[PDB]
Amino acid sequence: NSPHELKNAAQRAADWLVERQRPNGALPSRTAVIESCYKGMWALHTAGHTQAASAVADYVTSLLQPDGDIPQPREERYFLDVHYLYANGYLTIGAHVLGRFGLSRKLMSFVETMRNPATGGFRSHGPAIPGDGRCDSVSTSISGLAALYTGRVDTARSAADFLGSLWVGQPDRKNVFHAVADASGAVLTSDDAVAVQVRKAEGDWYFIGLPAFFLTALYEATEDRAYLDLATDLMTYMDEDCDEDAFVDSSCGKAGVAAALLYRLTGRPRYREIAEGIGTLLCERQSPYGYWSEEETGDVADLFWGDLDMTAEYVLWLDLIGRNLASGERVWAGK
Amino acid sequence: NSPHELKNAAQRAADWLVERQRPNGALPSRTAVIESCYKGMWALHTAGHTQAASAVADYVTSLLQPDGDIPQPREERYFLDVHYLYANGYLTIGAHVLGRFGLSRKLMSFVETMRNPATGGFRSHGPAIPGDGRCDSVSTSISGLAALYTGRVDTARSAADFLGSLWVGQPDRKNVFHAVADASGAVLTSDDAVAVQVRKAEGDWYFIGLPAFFLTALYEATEDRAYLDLATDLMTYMDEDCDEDAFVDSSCGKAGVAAALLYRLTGRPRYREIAEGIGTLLCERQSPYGYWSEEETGDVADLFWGDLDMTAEYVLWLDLIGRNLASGERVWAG
Repeated sequence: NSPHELKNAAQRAADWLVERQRPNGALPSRTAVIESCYKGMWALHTAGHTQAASAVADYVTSLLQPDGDIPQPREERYFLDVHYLYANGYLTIGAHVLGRFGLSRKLMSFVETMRNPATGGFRSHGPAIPGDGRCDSVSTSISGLAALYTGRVDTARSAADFLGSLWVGQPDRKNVFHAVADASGAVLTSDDAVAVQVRKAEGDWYFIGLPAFFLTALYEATEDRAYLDLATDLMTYMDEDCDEDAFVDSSCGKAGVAAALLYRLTGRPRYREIAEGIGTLLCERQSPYGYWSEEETGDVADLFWGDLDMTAEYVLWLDLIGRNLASGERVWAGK
Repeated sequence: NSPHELKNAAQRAADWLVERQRPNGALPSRTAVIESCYKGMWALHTAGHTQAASAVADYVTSLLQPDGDIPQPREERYFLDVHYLYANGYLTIGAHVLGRFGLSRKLMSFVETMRNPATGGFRSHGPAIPGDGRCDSVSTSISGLAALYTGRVDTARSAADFLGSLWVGQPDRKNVFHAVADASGAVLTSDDAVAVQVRKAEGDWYFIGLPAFFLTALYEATEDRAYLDLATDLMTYMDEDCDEDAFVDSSCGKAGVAAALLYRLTGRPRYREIAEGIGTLLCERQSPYGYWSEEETGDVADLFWGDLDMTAEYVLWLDLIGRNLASGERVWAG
């Protein structure tokens, strides 16, 4: 599959979302929750649907609290005490690229209140959510990326320090990737902490792919070779040590974008194969109507919140893979 | 007409630009200069043509100097010693929204070196270009917008300080808007400086509209009332004191975006009138072939650099006006 066809698949899903966008700007979710449209602003903006993206911004602004958070509506536990800031991250990036500087500043300011200044990580649970102050690789990676987009590179650099200490302190990485560390920085190995079975096809690969993507973007922002080495170390960790599911499961989109980005930066052919093989897989899973779903195949007017979030998510990654694959070809053709 | 038609008109020109893009990412310009595609990254990104916008980013990157500037290829006088940073400003914004953080950081860093720390304005003439250290409203506004997009809010605020001092220091604003200040920060009334004939229909209105756009965006970022009042003061200054050409001239696009953004922020219907009239007028002037041009009317495969920049510019403003008019209705029409 070529970058042109990856983009065509993203444009079809974007057209599907815009055609069924609610009058208040919310995306057609069967449950009114923030976890169903938190990627909506960024995804629809890269697809050219700026009026639909601005509509999501109006819906998101109506949910904003004076402290800069959107604690409600939230139902999924993973957006409560696993990676609470996962929604806030995309909301910050989407608002900032749209020019909603007031929305992005307020969102990014609350995200900074959840940063652990000792470790550089971000708290896994939101305010008034019971927790122990643990920090995970997903909340930290998406917060560092939001800091990159909002121009707060010290926050992003601090986020990479948490990812570097988390990768170094893995107790046995060949079997389990522990993506959580406690408030003091010790890698959390308890049963209630998120752990990726790297030798099993059980998903949760975005706990490793998102760090690889953020660190690759931070390297491009800074050209600090430590961020590139850690990004390539995680890409090698997923390509050779991890299960084949790491590049097949629905959560493999972050690893595909990191591979496409790394291809444009380094020019290595293997990173092109990873991005091409992932973008091809996502194009085949797409329903004929445009959306993506685990079980739905009908000409529906709405989707389960997870299917809608995945639909907007694949608009982003397919666009991001395609523009980096195409740019990487022009840059490294004969050079 | 409607926010949709404004968006459809922008998509037509964006498809036209992508249709004739050169393999190196450069836009179809008759002369290969940076002033023919500096708006390309931002305009094509907002139109969904991310692969073509990224191709422009590859072309711009190959022209990037170690200091973060693109001094060549340049030829037009206005991009040399009138507002040299006009190209650099759109390059920084377009690179940052695309995620080219290394390209945006290097461009924003050179722009900061062009800042006058004593006044907040940005030097009008680039390095090795003869000049007297003057700073204009266009260079200061677009550099402040780039600082806004790159998160350097202190630089953006310092740009608004220069614009406020330039507005207060006007010795005769009823007939002329001196858009240039000297190195010391005083309004420059020299005959060779940029001065808009305000009571006359003689263009150059973007020396006022772009400050109004930047200040409105800085108000949204900070909600500091001083940035709003100065933006409405410039909007009122353009609406009543200035000639009708302030909203009819080809350089009225920046004022149209400022009006649409002010309409979403304040809800006052006159701002929707100004933006809807400019957006409608821009669709009227669009050549049914897709591009914009002052004279050309054929099925050409390339454009004069001034028309190619106008084509990318109107893709940006029509999209910005359309999505700020549509969002303002949802917020205020209830």
